[PDB]
Amino acid sequence: MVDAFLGTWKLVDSKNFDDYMKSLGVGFATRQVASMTKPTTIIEKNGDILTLKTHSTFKNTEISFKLGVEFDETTADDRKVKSIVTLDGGKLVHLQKWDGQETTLVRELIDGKLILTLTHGTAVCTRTYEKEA
Ligand SMILES: CCCCCCCCCCC(=O)O
Repeated sequence: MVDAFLGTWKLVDSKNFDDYMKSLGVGFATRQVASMTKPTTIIEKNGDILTLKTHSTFKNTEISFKLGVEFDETTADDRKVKSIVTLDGGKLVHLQKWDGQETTLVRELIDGKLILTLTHGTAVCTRTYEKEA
């Protein structure tokens, strides 16, 4: 069900990421570096367990999870959140909850590109990833 998401992906477009980061309270110097960074995202499975790596010259993260099972996560901007990832309409939907706040990280495949939509508050960011061979 998740298999078309698997592989190595590189950032090739970003819209409103500064808005999203600012909404989360990320400081200006971090936003400045992140606005110029192009991460590589690696999505792998082993049975029921997905691992999602995000690599860059600035921040690195890695999470492992089972779809539909809550997990603790510490985000790239150091939020300690309760997370769940599911498939919904063919999209990989990652919901993070902390302190009564929520953010969603929604991934969908359009014409072979991975579109990541990040929503927090009113901020909506769209980042496009292309597959590496
Ligand atoms: C410290 C920089 C901001 C991190 C905000 C939360 C994670 C964003 C992930 C974006 C992406 O995977 O393209």
